[PDB]
Amino acid sequence: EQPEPRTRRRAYLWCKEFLPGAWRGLREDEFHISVIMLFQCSLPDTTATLGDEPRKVLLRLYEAMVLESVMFAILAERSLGPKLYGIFPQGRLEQFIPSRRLDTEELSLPDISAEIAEKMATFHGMKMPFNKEPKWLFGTMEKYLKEVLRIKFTEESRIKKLHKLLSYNLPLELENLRSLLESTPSPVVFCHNDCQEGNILLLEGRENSEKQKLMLIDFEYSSYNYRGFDIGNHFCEWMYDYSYEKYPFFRANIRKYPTKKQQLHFISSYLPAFQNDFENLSTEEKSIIKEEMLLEVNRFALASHFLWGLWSIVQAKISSIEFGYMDYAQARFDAYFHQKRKLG
Ligand SMILES: [Cl-]
Repeated sequence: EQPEPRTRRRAYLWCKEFLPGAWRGLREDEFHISVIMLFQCSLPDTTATLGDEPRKVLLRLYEAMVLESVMFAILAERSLGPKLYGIFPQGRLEQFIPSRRLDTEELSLPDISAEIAEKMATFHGMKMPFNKEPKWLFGTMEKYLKEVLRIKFTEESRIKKLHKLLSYNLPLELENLRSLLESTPSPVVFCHNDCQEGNILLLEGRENSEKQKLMLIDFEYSSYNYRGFDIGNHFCEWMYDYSYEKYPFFRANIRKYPTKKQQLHFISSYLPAFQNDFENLSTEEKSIIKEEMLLEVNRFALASHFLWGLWSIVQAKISSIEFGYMDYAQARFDAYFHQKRKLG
């Protein structure tokens, strides 16, 4: 798919002035761009590279803007994210990573899950120049609840759906969750906050490799937060498939939440990646750490339900993307109460 000519010529100008070598001398008629909002920009196959410039790039078109840009640049410097080739008011030129997204069902593959754990442990070792107070989680939940209390739907169906969600007394329930998570030690670390299959790239040519085949992307929500949240949110995503092509445009299956065995496999890979010499501790000390972490992560998974449930109600009101947001909200709240119950 070709972009609008206006943006083709803007994209041409950005690539020509921000990228080195063959790009600097490129004529407009030689420029290739296609829509992946995201575009692949590329040199002609018959133009040789002059040095080490990329033959192709990703063009992403868009206080918080400052923070997102600094974060992306730092993760790029550290080789945790795609390289950053250009930044400008309207967007960014990034490294194009040959890859595909993971599907929901691949998250449980033991090699995949072990790698995700390792990649997340590395992310959580990142020092960033951002507020270290973990106020994102309840701050965001409080902010969405405020909106949800005042939503009025006009459509018959949505009015009824909102009434049911509201009948739980969400303000009181949020405070119950706050109290549970307050009594629950979890280190504050730099979190991805959205580690779903959609944001994990499987790297082309590396599919046959045991350990180095993924990259985490999409740092929109990344902030300092309870480590429990990041892992618990990830576990929750085992239950949700968003590639369903008919309404509501997702499928939920509570039965696909990782078993304690699967959770143990994941954290047995997280822990030594986070703590270099974890493997030298007494079996019962590793056991104790693992037991206490699993209780931590499953309590914080309740916050994943609550937060994304609240987020989905707000989106029902304000979004124009086609997705069964009210139904999704109900699925998340259904899982919140189900898991609250099994936990006790
Ligand atoms: Cl174990």
